[PDB]
Amino acid sequence: LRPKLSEEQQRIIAILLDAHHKTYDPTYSDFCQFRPPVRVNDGGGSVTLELSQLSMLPHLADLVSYSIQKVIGFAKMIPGFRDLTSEDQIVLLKSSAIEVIMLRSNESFTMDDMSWTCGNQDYKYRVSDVTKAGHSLELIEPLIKFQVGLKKLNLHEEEHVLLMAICIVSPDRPGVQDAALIEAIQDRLSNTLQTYIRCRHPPPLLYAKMIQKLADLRSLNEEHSKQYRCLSFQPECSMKLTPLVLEVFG
Ligand SMILES: CCC(CC)(c1ccc(CC[C@H](O)C(C)(C)C)c(C)c1)c1ccc(OC[C@@H](O)CCC(=O)O)c(C)c1
Repeated sequence: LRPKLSEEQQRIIAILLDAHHKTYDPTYSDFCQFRPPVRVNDGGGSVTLELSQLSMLPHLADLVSYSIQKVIGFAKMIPGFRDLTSEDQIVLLKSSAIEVIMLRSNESFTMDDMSWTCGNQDYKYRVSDVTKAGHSLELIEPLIKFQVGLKKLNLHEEEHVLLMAICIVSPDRPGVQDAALIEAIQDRLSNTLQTYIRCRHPPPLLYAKMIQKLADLRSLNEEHSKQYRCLSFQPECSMKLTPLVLEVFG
């Protein structure tokens, strides 16, 4: 059966598209405001050198912090998110932050060269930049695998916004209180997505592939958290971060 999108589901799609359009700048016009990228000699990707310099960390922390602000803005516009308690809203935002960042970064990701192209060459990010921020291959390899896999799905903007919203409003996050209300909000979103795929996505399993991407995001989140922990041990690392990054990850 291919039921039609209800007027409510059409309203949800319109709200989420409008939310993304208001919170995502496809021109990357604010990037010149961040602390500048620094790309030092590190041809070998030396762990000792990367930790001593953390050359790309001030820029990447400003980029992530900026992205988190946009995610907070987007989440506030998800139908039903404001009905949740502010304690639950915060638990959901903190727990999903890195996952939504990985999802939203897909829009600038390019399979042409496996980079995130954000305007000029200074804002063309690669694997080597994440290593320059003190991260290891245990995070980077699955991260690129994820970007390619997601890119290959060729999601409609409607599916992309629905996927980010479903990611945020997850009832299975540690510390949530009203899991039942969260699940009801997510089910409303999930039903919209499944109905949308069946009636709007032309052929040539997409919903199941999008659900697997959410499971892939949990693993990446766990790996990122382990790496953030190592990075936090580096003396004076907090100066290279932001108050928002320190709260979300620390
Ligand atoms: C450079 C790659 C990547 C990929 C997800 C990234 C960047 C940095 C890191 C280290 C993070 C560190 O562990 C800590 C927490 C700061 C300490 C990692 C692991 C991946 C990245 C690329 C582009 C990005 O955004 C482009 C657009 O979407 C931005 C506009 C908008 O979102 O609205 C963002 C957000 C991130």
